Amino acid sequence: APQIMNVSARQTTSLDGQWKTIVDPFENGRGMKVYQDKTYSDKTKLQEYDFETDKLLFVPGDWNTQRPQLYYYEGTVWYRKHFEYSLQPGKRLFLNFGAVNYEAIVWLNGKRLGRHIGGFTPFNFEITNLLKEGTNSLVVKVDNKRLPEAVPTVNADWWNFGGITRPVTLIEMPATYIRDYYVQLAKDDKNMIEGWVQLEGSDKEQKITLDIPELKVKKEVTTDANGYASFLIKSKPILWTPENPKLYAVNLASETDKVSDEIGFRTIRTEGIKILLNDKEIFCRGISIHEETPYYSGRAYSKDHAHTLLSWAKELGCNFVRLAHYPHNEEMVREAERMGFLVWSEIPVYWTIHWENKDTYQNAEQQLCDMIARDKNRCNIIIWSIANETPHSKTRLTFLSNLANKARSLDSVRLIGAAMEKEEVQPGVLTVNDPLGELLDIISFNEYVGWYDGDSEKCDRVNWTFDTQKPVFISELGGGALYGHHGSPKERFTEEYQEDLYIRHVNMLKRIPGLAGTTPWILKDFRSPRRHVPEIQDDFNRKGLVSDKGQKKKAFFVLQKWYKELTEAYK
Amino acid sequence: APQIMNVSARQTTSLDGQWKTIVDPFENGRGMKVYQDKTYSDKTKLQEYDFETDKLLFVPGDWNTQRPQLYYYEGTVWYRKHFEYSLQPGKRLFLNFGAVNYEAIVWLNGKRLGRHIGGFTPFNFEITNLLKEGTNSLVVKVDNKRLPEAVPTVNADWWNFGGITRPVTLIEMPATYIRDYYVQLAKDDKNMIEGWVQLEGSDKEQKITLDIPELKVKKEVTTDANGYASFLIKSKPILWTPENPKLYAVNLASETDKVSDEIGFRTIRTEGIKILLNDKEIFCRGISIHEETPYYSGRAYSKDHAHTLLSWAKELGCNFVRLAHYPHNEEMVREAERMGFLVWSEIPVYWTIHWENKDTYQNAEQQLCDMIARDKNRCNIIIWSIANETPHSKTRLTFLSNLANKARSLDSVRLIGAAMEKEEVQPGVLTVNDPLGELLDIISFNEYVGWYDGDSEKCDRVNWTFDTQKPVFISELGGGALYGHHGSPKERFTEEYQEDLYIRHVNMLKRIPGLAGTTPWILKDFRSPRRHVPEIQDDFNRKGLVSDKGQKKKAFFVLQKWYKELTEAYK
Amino acid sequence: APQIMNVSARQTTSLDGQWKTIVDPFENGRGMKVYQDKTYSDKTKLQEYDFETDKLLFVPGDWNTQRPQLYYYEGTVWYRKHFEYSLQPGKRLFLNFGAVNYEAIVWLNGKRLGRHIGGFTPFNFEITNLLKEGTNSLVVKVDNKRLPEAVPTVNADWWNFGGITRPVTLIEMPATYIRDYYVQLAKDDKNMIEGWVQLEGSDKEQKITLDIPELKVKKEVTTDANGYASFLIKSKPILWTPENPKLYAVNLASETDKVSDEIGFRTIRTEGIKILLNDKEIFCRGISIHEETPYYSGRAYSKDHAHTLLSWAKELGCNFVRLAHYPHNEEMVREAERMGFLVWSEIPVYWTIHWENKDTYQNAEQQLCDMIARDKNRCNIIIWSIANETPHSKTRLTFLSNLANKARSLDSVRLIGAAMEKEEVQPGVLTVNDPLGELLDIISFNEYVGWYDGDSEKCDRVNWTFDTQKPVFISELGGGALYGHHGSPKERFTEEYQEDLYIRHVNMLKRIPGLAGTTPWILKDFRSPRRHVPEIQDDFNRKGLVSDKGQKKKAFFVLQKWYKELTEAYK
Ligand SMILES: [Cl-]
Ligand SMILES: [Cl-]
Ligand SMILES: [Cl-]
Repeated sequence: APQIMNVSARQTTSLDGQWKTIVDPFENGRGMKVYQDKTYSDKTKLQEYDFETDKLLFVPGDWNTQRPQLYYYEGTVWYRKHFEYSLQPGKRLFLNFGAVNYEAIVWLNGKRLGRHIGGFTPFNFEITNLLKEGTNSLVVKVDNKRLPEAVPTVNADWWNFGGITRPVTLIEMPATYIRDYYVQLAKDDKNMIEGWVQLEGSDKEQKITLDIPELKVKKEVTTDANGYASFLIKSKPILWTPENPKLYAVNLASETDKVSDEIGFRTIRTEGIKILLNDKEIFCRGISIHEETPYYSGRAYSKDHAHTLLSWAKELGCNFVRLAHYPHNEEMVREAERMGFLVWSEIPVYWTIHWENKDTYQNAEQQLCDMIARDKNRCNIIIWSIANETPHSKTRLTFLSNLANKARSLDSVRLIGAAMEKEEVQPGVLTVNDPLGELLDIISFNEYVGWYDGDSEKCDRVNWTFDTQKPVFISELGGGALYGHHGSPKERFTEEYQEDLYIRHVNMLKRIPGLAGTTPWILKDFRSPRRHVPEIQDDFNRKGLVSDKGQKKKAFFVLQKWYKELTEAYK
Repeated sequence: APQIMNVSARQTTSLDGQWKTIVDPFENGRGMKVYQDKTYSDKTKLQEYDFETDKLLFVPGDWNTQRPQLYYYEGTVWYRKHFEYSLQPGKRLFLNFGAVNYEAIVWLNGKRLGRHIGGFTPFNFEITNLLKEGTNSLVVKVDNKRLPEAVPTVNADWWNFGGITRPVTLIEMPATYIRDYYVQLAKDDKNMIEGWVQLEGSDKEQKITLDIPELKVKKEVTTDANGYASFLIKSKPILWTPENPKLYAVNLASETDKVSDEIGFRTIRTEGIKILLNDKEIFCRGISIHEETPYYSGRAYSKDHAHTLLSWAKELGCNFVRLAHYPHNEEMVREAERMGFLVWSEIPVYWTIHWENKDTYQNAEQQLCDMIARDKNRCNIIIWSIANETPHSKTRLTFLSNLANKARSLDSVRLIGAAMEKEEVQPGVLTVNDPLGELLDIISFNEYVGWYDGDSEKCDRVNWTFDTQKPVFISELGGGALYGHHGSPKERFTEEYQEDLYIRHVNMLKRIPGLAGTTPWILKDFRSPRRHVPEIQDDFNRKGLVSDKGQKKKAFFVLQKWYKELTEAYK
Repeated sequence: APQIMNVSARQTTSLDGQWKTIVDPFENGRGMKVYQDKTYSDKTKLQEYDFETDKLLFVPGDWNTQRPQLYYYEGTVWYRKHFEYSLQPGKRLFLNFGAVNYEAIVWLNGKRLGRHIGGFTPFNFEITNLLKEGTNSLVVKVDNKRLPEAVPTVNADWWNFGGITRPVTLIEMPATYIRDYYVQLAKDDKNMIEGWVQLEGSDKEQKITLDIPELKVKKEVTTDANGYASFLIKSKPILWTPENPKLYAVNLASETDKVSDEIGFRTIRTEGIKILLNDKEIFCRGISIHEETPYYSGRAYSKDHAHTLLSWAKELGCNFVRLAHYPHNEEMVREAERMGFLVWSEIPVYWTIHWENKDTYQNAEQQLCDMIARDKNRCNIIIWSIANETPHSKTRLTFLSNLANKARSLDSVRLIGAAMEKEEVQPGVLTVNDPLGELLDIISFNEYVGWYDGDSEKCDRVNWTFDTQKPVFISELGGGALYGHHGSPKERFTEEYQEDLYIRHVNMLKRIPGLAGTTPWILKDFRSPRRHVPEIQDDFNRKGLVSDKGQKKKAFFVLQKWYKELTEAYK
């Protein structure tokens, strides 16, 4: 039931494929005990369901793009899977869900394992003692009803993709296993590897060896009664960069378990309005990215999906991606780490969260913890964001301030951010005035001058100034356009309007003092039921620089041109 | 109207996006002259269509996966596109269709440009003198009715994907332009580049400059009165291989036109049962691949699509891909060329082709000519296949003989293949007995021992022998399975059966004298209305080693293992 | 295989409900022997279909309105039904199809029963000796591909509704049964009932009694060695009329069988330009009706369907319906008989019929024979029509003259009609000029003045003369409109235009010398793939006076008003 670090490198067996399903909008399945998964063999008795003859859905996947009737579906779908597994005595078996949106209730062989809320973070159950011989029955009640107190809350600008959205994996473990570990450079120490290891089980006091063969590193330690051990190691690794995304093969071995990983090393810090990566000043040439596939625009989960998306970001000129608006699948983070993209990773705290609801806060904090705990060894991540645009208020400040201090205590290294409230200093001069800023390492905010705030011309008469000398990071900007839709640059939603907007907006950004990063909104058109223009939007946010079919809009080459200049300037 | 070489390198403007469409099963559109594209604004007259207010389809793409109503649709859809273009006087403008299945009839501003048959080859129309100031109207009537005399014919094991399936591109040329050019190693000569160039237009007698700057080549030639010029260039390029897919930047310039290309150089030849790449004996560790996308299983067209599929082929351990069953989009061939995959490229000729029909022959020969003309500079292509499985009749031999002679006349370097007829030499011993073999450079054939011919263990009881010392290429083998469906290795359509099949089949392949290549069927499950098993096939051929959802079945790793052995053996 | 008379009055058992299906667009089911209906239980064998786990369709019903994917589907669907039946020895069992469009091939328990062409006439197979104990398997291959030589041919102005479109029925008969019978008035004789009865089986020589209690009739005859007997009977029944639709209960009983029927009696003839029902001059206040259902616009088949449509025609003031464009289901003719509607019944012989194809003729003639044989006892039918609008050629006239003489040779009583070619006498004066008229009892034709031929105004300046003194019947007229679409009376497709057209058109009809009937086109909007105006037609012919959703358009009341006047005028 605790998180398991580096699931992919464990003894895994997939449960993915096609599973039997029941759509249950009035939610009578639980009263019916469908989790019992009784095949309706004996028709002399009355039963009013049968997985065995019902329809299939692909797992993993959102359900919305799989059937027209599920396009808008908000409610419960029951999923059922049969599997066999042979577990030698002593060994332990865990069931790992990469993600289920929004609520998951899980049974095995008729017995309730538990419940999970939060649609973008993984969770585990131990089924060691519940596994049986022959056919085991897994039933997952999935629900994506939008709730005011949930995180995200009811309204938000992206499709409500329900389903088992990331792979489902069985993980076999020794009776005492390496559950969690940390291996990174010490804060601001290009010469010191710091880390810890955490065992889980009964034999909690074992010798541990960390092997980094390429660095010729081989340190043995011994865990305490709590199963824990820490270490400092002197060493001078080749430091990871976007241009050379060096990763090291890292091997852990206890007396009962072993696991391999691929980990990179870098320092990251601010220095005035400078972001310094391995002591070198960098610009974050970024683009924002929803977790949505090219071409068919369902929920992304695979390395193929990540590579297509990031290959567009590479052509665009980015060294950086903002993964909005929630923790993405781990394949996305890993692929960016390998290809050489810095990452901004964030939770879906977004607008009118219920700031005074203690359950809401513990949900948000749990997502923050799970996100950081899964990816704390991914050196390409340099910013955690705890919130997008939020309304100013005392209870909002308290909520977000608790999240920020929590993040920094889980990870003393990476920068902490959050969309700050904008203010007008004087006609045509904007700034940022947020008391939360003291707990953040950067000044970051969204702005849509030229799209929501005036026409494209207004970019030419807006300037920015700041009362604190922290690096300025604009995390959203831009405007919409339909690929292949052409007209005057004065006509909204044409490629030509978007192009003119980006030409003027780039000039505005060039005047901003302290600017250290931009992640325009957005890489690729994505589904949103808030966008109603027929034939232009058709329930897509059209602010992509690339169409949902992967076609580069005119504005794409404006930003690419600027990123080339920034690449040369920061070389 | 003639083919244009290297379209992507020209001064191009995309016409892709979403187009207005009219579905017209009874084909009355031509009678009401919908090609006139009259917006129905004056409602005091009777008109019975209106593009302006009708529905959209994405271009490019099959229509089948775009709307449930078009999933099975066979018949006519009308597509309409408005565009503006400012053509400097004297310049010329061409309209390029990457592919349209099956018949395209095209109008511009109400005037018929022409007609094209064949669903997988590009075609052009000059529109220089039909272009208007202001809005231009392009109307395409696309029909995918299956015709007995067509190539392919009514029966085929893949989906009848209709529509404008590859990009639509406007191409601007100077009044006299470089239309076609050939640049490759002379046959079996690592030290001689040979080729030719063909200009189109009035100023046809011109001096041309071919630069390969990295090679320090700068050849100058003058075209004759027909605009043609050939040349021989002494040079020793680094030779393209799957391991080192070296390409050279090649710049052609006329007095008025210029075009750049990326071309590689290699020699390919047979020597007994050996295939020699740059004089080194190689094994073609291949896989077959349909032109169908991952995940949503529409018609593939993009570099994205190609990269995803080829990356699976890379992980499988292949140095070789067979692109079935027709010429694929150009992005697939270019990406295999850049990534290092040898290519087998073929035309949709198979069993029930109308061998006696001269129009069918001319169709098939025209598709062959266009295939070679488009890709003659792609050094990764080493085999042209003119036919899959075909009946053994005098008319078929005559038909395929003429195609084989035609291919060799067009391309003296690459190898020519065609699926040959098998027969039994004695119980448990197979060979091929095909009179066409004299005109082919390899002995190739399909065989499904263990799936169609017996159960998996029949592989253990079958051996092969050949009366001719030519390299043996098995261009299809395998069996079906549904990812996530498990059971006894004796149960068909389980991953276990397919894994057991590949184990024993690999062992059979290891006993075949003269085996030099294999392209199992197939990389990814693909659509086929002949595959009716519910919940297992659901109108997909299931012989992929990868599911249509990117998931590697157990058998994928059996073949991977063997390919890894073959890599080391031939290194 | 012979037709059976009055099927619903027999010992019937329904096979309707939901049947397993396989959509088979490439037609490999036959080669796969899908007609063997082998459940795919033993997965150690390779099979590529499974009825038992496939999807369902409703029978009876077109498939097109049942699934989005089948809306446009033209091709083969396999239907399977399981059933049990205990046939006591000596008794006989027939399988009856009300209609299947277009071609049906039928198997029982793996054995081919036969094949049927023509989508609108019933057909039978005797299954007495092929029935087995336990489960019986009925497999039906249904195909609606449009064929150039078919009847109807490739394009017609109504939807290509495929499937088992009318009920399927098992019929148990005695060893010798009453197969067919005729009971009507002799030609032009209110005082003589003529008839015959036809037995089937070995015991052909039998005594038979024709009981008509309400007439105190009780005639006994004895059949010859061929099972036939004719008879004449003096009687003075009450004569059926639209106003008093009097039907008599009729009972036939043989030594071993008996059947009951409901039959009316009437005389029909022409006298100059007059149509005389029961020697009384009448006007046919008609409306044309396609066999398509209210609200969901599927293929109609039930008494419910017929009653709804006929109730609309009742409200319109009609005493007469044209059932287009083919023989309708039997419920529709019987419900028209009971409610008091004269009927025009026709076969789908239209413009582009292959006049020179002997198979085409045989097909049309079988459909005509089957039409008349089924309904020869329905006294409300007064007109058989052998063609709609057909081109004037010598082969067309030979074709239709044979049908007309075949029709008259089968029915000495009812009138024969056909759409005759119009002609312009002078500017503003039309007539009919057709050599076929010499063989028709009426001058019938279609005319669309004010819709296809001019604006509504043109009706005010068009007049009609006729070279022969036969009753003039306008079998189509009208124009389109969308219910709830309003505008100027000059704007096409508004209710107002259609209202103004009917006002002026009716005033034209009032000027026509010899006019004796009108069946405007049409009662209810109906599906047609020829009708492309978005948001107005959306693949519906909009010429209905009632929307497809049962809503009465303004023009409905214009025609109702005229029909009121005609009702009073013909008292
Ligand atoms: Cl937008
Ligand atoms: Cl298969
Ligand atoms: Cl209409």
